[PDB]
Amino acid sequence: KGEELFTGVVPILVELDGDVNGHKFSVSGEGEGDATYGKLTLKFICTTGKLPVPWPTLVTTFVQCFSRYPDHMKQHDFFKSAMPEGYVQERTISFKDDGNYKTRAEVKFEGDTLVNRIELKGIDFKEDGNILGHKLEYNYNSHNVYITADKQKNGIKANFKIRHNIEDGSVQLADHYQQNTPIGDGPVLLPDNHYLSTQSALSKDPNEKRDHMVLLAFVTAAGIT
Repeated sequence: KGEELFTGVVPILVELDGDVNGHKFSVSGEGEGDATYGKLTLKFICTTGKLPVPWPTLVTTFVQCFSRYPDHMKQHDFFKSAMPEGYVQERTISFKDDGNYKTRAEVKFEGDTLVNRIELKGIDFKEDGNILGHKLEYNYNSHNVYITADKQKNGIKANFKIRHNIEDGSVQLADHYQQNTPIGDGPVLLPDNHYLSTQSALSKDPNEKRDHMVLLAFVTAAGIT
């Protein structure tokens, strides 16, 4: 069973290779997660230099297996049940009146460490828009991730809207469409409709000189009974 692997503190590694409008970049992330409290503590560093997109735009891409599923909802946790073999997470992030990100992530265990290997492809962005023009505030609003089952591919589907805060007080919408399918041929939990209550706090490490992001997140499942 996959949930038994999440009863304690599990180390996390995140590696991303990106390409947004021709601007190639790499990000290396480290940290730890505690699923019993749905707590995530992560630090990301841009290894290729300076990040060509704002850090808040990449938070969703940067391990829902650390979500806290209440006891009565434990039969609906797809994420943990796909482990140790894992799942392939694919997203189409559509920024309103701007471009889009197309992601492909492999989330699985490498020893006692949970790894997220991601490949991001961003296209059709405006050079003067909120993303490439770096007009977004360094924060993150609370939101809900709506999950639905996909029996045909033996995984799940997810739909949600992210509201990024612009420097002028406005809102940059980022619609998310998500598909997760298991890597292993092992049994997975196909869920009923529910949601993940997400909360994220973004900060900086005062001693770090490289382009980075420190993230603190809390994710809890709800919407049933």
